[PDB]
Amino acid sequence: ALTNAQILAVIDSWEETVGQFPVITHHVPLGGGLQGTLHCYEIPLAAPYGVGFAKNGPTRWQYKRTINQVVHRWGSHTVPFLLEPDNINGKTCTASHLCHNTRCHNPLHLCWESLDDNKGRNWCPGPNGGCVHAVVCLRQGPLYGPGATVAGPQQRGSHFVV
Amino acid sequence: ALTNAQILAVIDSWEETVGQFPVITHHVPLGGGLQGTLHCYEIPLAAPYGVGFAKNGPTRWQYKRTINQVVHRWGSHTVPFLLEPDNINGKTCTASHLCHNTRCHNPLHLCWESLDDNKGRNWCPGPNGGCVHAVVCLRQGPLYGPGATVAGPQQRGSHFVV
DNA sequence: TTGACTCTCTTAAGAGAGTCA
DNA sequence: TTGACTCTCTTAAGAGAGTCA
Ligand SMILES: [Mg+2]
Ligand SMILES: [Mg+2]
Ligand SMILES: [Zn+2]
Ligand SMILES: [Zn+2]
Ligand SMILES: [Zn+2]
Ligand SMILES: [Zn+2]
Repeated sequence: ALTNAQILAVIDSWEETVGQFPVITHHVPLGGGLQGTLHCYEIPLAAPYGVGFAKNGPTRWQYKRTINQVVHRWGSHTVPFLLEPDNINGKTCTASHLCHNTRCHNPLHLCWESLDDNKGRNWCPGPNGGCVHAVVCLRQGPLYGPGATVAGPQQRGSHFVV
Repeated sequence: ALTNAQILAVIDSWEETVGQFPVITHHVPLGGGLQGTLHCYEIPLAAPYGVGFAKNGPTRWQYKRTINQVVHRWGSHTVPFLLEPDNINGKTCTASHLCHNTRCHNPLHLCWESLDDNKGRNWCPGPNGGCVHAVVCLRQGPLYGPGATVAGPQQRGSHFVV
């Protein structure tokens, strides 16, 4: 809600609840042929999810609190960043999963960045494979690799140059 | 259904027409601090675009030919790939700009791959910066770099470990 | 047969808000 | 007040199809 104290209280209540979510160990590629371990705090698959939480989509949740007798509601991963600018360079800031695990609500696995930066981590080589993200990746992106291109650039005639 | 010969004739007429689009020389990052040059064949900003071409969206076009009294229409960048499989690993194939220049219709700047592979090229370090795409990038992706993350992973209490 | 417009849809990373009990 | 559902929207890489003369 409006006050800084109220916002800090929301963040603190969210942290306490998410901190009681099951902790699931995930072994992940780091790049460079190395492996690491992440501890994700995973929201349950079905209700009940935890105090203040409700599912608005297959992998979307919201956090809700009643403050000045009115309901305030946020996307469930946005709560750690309520005191941060909500835009950057005119682009909306989004909660971005460094662990590439939507159910995870561990704030140590989240950052706050443009949707383009967010998406791009899917292809990052990872913290031991050449990640250049200033806020470093925790793992190699799940889509990193050679791809599966069906056909490359080609022409039948002689009209084009690269 | 169109025969192989008919499809080849469509590809040939498309190439003939695109080969008359204005050819624009662009200097581009290749990765590794090297610069290179790409020659894009750019569809005009407004009508007329060229024989067979029409705009269906701000940066979307279609190619249309009438064969034996039947109107056939294709996405304007899909025509080079009409003799290729239209799916791979259960995913639809998409025309993918290696030059990242949507108006360009140079078939030497296009490949045919899943939408995920297509998107991921936006963040690739480039052919001289570590590209691992099996069908190699022509340039560093426009969104490659450290990013502009507003806030990194953080907690107020001690409920979490990474 | 052709040009120049019109409309909505797909995907996978993300969102806001309303209806009930 | 809190929980458990419902709906549609945003973005930027991509699509299909209709109307009229
Ligand atoms: Mg993400
Ligand atoms: Mg592309
Ligand atoms: Zn996690
Ligand atoms: Zn990274
Ligand atoms: Zn081009
Ligand atoms: Zn590449």
